Amino acid sequence: GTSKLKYVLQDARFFLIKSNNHENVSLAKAKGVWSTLPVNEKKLNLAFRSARSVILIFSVRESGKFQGFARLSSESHHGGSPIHWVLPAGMSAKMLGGVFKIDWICRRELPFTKSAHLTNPWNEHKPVKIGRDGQEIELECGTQLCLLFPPDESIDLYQVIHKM
Ligand SMILES: CNc1nc(F)nc2c1ncn2Cc1cccc(Cl)c1
Repeated sequence: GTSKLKYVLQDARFFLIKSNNHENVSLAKAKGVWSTLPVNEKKLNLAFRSARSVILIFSVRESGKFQGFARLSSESHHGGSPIHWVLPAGMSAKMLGGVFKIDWICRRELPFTKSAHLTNPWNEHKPVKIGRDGQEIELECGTQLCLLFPPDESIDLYQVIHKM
């Protein structure tokens, strides 16, 4: 069913995450962590304190798809267990130094062709697939986007709900 999912998304905030490579999204799915540039790191830490759930919706550049979505379970923290991100061209390990813990809600893909009817008011009502890394997605758009993903029957949202 989808009732617990809708409960988790209630009054959530949503942010688009754009990764330059698949390897880092695979690492994030394996380890439950994400790192972004300092400008977006500050936005996510503020959002984490402001909302019952902060949802990251992931898309690998040039893939034509979203690869899943996850809920922040912490603010960013430095110095914990390190992470071997595959660093793009203009990217240093100090830029990805802040590590957020995340709980995956859906690890399944959604092609951009399926979200063509959703536009994001916070990005000039462009299709929700359009946006830079860190772009916030308005509540109703983000809720409908997350509900379009195939159900991930491997995930039990009971433990996620308790963190709220
Ligand atoms: C583990 N975190 C990440 N991994 C990868 F691969 N791309 C990321 C990323 N966070 C953001 N981007 C997009 C981006 C923005 C500006 C400049 C570059 Cl070079 C890449």
